[PDB]
Amino acid sequence: GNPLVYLDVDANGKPLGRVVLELKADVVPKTAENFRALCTGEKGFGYKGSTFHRVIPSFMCQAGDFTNHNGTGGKSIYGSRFPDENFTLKHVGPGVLSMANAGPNTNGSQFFICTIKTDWLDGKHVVFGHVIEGMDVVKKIESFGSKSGRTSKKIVITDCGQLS
Ligand SMILES: Nc1cccc2cccnc12
Ligand SMILES: Nc1cccc2cccnc12
Repeated sequence: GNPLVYLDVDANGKPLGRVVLELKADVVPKTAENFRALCTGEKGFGYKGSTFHRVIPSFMCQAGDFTNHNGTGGKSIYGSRFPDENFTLKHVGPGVLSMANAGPNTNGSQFFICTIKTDWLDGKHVVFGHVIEGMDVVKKIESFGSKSGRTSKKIVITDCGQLS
């Protein structure tokens, strides 16, 4: 079936717990595969040791810039960027996993987990999964955000990988 992957997250050197994500490879196989391999680190790079750099309460938690660590960077397993696979999955509510981008067809490695229904991103951001377990951790991360997106704690993906 669809891969299950995990992110173990620290805030200020203290463990918050684990976020488990289902990657909808059945709908967006290319997008799912990229995120899966970046969790395992099997291509020589990935999410391990990178941060949630932009968090906005009542909106979303963003991460995945493992090259520049500031929201300008990241890269995919295919190359620096890859196309929007489709917009079939919708931003239906809290727990939705979606690709951050800098406009059409600029997917790399940055992603976000929604804390509300972000329906206005439908057709603009590629949704590729959702939170199976660990919304409690996501709400903690959300609480360390701000209006500007600047985080009030240093939030780090200490470990990540594939469960199935
Ligand atoms: N099937 C699901 C279970 C729990 C949360 C979800 C969030 C978005 C899409 N699907 C979801
Ligand atoms: N892939 C990306 C996602 C979100 C923001 C970005 C900003 C600059 C370059 N790439 C970006």
